[PDB]
Amino acid sequence: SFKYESAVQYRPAPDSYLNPCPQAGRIVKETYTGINGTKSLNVYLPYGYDPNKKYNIFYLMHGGGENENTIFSNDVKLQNILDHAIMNGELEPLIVVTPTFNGGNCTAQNFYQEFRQNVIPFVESKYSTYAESTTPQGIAASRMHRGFGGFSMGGLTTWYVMVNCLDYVAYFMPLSGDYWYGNSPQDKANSIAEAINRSGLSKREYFVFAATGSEDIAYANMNPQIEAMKALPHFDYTSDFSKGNFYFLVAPGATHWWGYVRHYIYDALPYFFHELEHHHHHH
Repeated sequence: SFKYESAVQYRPAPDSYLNPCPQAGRIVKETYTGINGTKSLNVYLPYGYDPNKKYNIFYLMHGGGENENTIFSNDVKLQNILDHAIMNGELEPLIVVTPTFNGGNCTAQNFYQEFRQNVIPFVESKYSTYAESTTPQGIAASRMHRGFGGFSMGGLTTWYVMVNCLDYVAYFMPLSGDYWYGNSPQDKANSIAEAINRSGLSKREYFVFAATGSEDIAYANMNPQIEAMKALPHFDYTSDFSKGNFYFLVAPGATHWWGYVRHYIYDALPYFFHELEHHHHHH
């Protein structure tokens, strides 16, 4: 049963978590048409998915050179970790979506546009999230139960959906990717602060759990950005999201590889979606 820690440490999922779990969530390959043409994504539904219940939803972006199938492929096997963690009660059941920034005019930088207009309404009109409808209003009203994250170029994607979709998304998990908007870490932090100001949101209404490896080249640009963000009044640094809203997990020895990054998700995802949640839980 999950309890917040104030400075959670890196810990890989046990080796057994990388093998198939008997209580396997169903993975559905979807195809949809949006502002970047016809594209696909995968939807992980938790074991025992019941469409007359409401589930948190976490959108997760691949890295450069990858696609919408990568994260659930033999090269990553994230679904096995998800399955084991949900079965063991470490992670509350949720829907995980793996889209792609490939195709048409789409890029890692501009993906948030298609995310808002096409991806959310397509996925969340078919599956049971906290969105009662998929109008802009219905999506905004369910933002506390929606998360976005991604690795490398997908980490960059994450920062851009953050600055552009605070109205729709409350939880962010940028993994090994920095925000490429500014000529200094202060410019970066200030852009995020301005986005938060514009949104009108309180510090209890958005959460960032960033992560990388101590030997991942992304650290070089992430770390200065994180330090600059720490100095903003908009962020209270701690992994205990009952108290604050910002943390940066750095895994000792880990390099730029999904073999490690999948474990950051195992560590970080259980921290999401408890603030203003609809269940009666003690964390």
